[PDB]
Amino acid sequence: MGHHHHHHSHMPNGKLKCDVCGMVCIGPNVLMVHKRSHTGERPFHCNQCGASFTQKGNLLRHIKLHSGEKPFK
Ligand SMILES: [Zn+2]
Repeated sequence: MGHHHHHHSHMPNGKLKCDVCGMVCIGPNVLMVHKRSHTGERPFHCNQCGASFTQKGNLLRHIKLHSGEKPFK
């Protein structure tokens, strides 16, 4: 007549962290409004280019230099 006991208890516990961290900011169209500020009153657009200027003296010689005349520098 012998004796033998049984009680050695072990159980898991705890969990993992997976907290979300990746918030992104957004900006307005700064490119258009800064260009708009640089434009005088009339957008000096080259009708033969589709190019936008705000300087008249640039546009006035630019439309001239479009023809095969005038020295290139
Ligand atoms: Zn042009």
